[PDB]
Amino acid sequence: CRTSCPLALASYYLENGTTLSVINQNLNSSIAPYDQINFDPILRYNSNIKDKDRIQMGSRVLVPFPCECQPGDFLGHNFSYSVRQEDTYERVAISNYANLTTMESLQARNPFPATNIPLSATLNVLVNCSCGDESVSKDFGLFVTYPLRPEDSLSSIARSSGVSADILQRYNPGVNFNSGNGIVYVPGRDPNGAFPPFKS
Ligand SMILES: *[C@@H]1O[C@H](CO)[C@@H](O[C@@H]2O[C@H](CO)[C@@H](O[C@@H]3O[C@H](CO[C@@H]4O[C@H](CO)[C@@H](O)[C@H](O)[C@@H]4O)[C@@H](O)[C@H](O[C@H]4O[C@H](CO)[C@@H](O)[C@H](O)[C@@H]4O)[C@@H]3O)[C@H](O)[C@H]2NC(C)=O)[C@H](O)[C@H]1NC(C)=O
Ligand SMILES: CC(=O)N[C@@H]1[C@@H](O)[C@H](O[C@@H]2O[C@H](CO)[C@@H](O[C@@H]3O[C@H](CO)[C@@H](O[C@@H]4O[C@H](CO)[C@@H](O)[C@H](O)[C@H]4NC(C)=O)[C@H](O)[C@H]3NC(C)=O)[C@H](O)[C@H]2NC(C)=O)[C@@H](CO)O[C@H]1O
Ligand SMILES: *[C@@H]1O[C@H](CO)[C@@H](O[C@@H]2O[C@H](CO)[C@@H](O)[C@H](O)[C@H]2NC(C)=O)[C@H](O)[C@H]1NC(C)=O
Ligand SMILES: *[C@@H]1O[C@H](CO)[C@@H](O[C@@H]2O[C@H](CO)[C@@H](O)[C@H](O)[C@H]2NC(C)=O)[C@H](O)[C@H]1NC(C)=O
Ligand SMILES: *[C@@H]1O[C@H](CO)[C@@H](O[C@@H]2O[C@H](CO)[C@@H](O)[C@H](O)[C@H]2NC(C)=O)[C@H](O)[C@H]1NC(C)=O
Repeated sequence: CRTSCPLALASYYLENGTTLSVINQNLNSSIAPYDQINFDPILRYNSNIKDKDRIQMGSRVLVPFPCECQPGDFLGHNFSYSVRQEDTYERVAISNYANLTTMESLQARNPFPATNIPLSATLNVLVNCSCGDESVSKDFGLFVTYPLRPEDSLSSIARSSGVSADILQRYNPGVNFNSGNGIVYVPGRDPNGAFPPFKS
């Protein structure tokens, strides 16, 4: 890959009861190790969360994760997911991983037929990321993998992210931010609120 970076952030939208523990379990990694006790690696990136044990539906939780060159020369990370009763590839993508992955991607990279994913199977779950693009800007080197929802628009994301609309669009060329689906990459902040710069 032409770029590299020490981490990316995943934007996980909260609905139907999701808890911080489930997020940390599903998105467990070396960068956010799940031990059920210490959620600091996640909470550092979400200073808005008042109570880690009662999180608020309708908000998004930012989760740090490793961003690695994948075969095929693109950036992403393989999470691991332990299958539970009634899980399906569709549900795992749209609910368990909050559209950070797709059902097609899960089906392609796991060997279980859709109608018989065994209990306690592990799935390999790919979530893509970005380390930035020097030709767009030197100012950003940390990116949020952001699944779009019907309520988002380019102006609404520019407003909340603190990044100009033109810059967001250039990082995501040709992509309609009002389309209500798919992902865009949005520059993100360190735990102290600063944007880490691009690093070649
Ligand atoms: C994320 O998780 C996925 C799935 O587990 C991993 O995918 C595996 O990646 C490895 C490479 O690191 C794959 O092994 C390599 O297979 C090569 C053959 O592949 C082409 O694949 C395309 C489609 O993807 C096909 O169309 C072609 O027909 C080919 O098959 C093979 O050439 C290669 O050989 C070499 O490298 C190894 C070292 O890894 C040497 O030991 C060896 O001598 C040789 O030079 C590999 O065997 C593997 O097949 C993938 N597994 C699956 C299930 O797809 C990613 O690697 C994970 N990401 C990270 C960062 O680890
Ligand atoms: C892409 C996509 O998401 N497609 C959806 C389909 O996946 C979905 O079909 C349902 O898929 C699930 C997941 O594979 C499937 O559930 C599995 O069912 C088998 C039984 O057939 C279970 O295996 C048994 O478990 C018991 C223990 O509980 C064992 O005692 C027994 O030996 C096992 N049987 C066999 C033969 O191995 C799996 O445990 C179970 N997996 C999970 C994770 O629950 C459903 O059966 C599928 N249902 C149908 C109707 O095919 C489909 C649902 O409509 O929707 C698609 O969109
Ligand atoms: C979360 O994911 C990490 C990274 O894959 C897992 O890391 C392993 O942890 C054990 C025990 O500490 C080590 O011996 C292994 O070497 C680690 N593996 C790797 C590849 O780094 C960790 O186990 C995961 N946690 C859970 C609960 O699954
Ligand atoms: C992931 O995207 C899916 C598809 O848009 C979302 O599910 C849809 O949600 C709408 C309301 O937002 C429902 O009317 C549809 O029935 C849902 N479609 C499907 C396929 O179930 C889903 O909410 C998104 N996940 C998250 C966590 O935001
Ligand atoms: C992560 O990015 C890769 C590379 O763009 C995507 O892989 C492409 O996916 C499409 C649609 O399924 C396939 O037609 C291509 O064959 C894939 N290309 C390569 C190089 O593998 C992948 O879909 C993205 N992953 C997710 C979960 O969005």
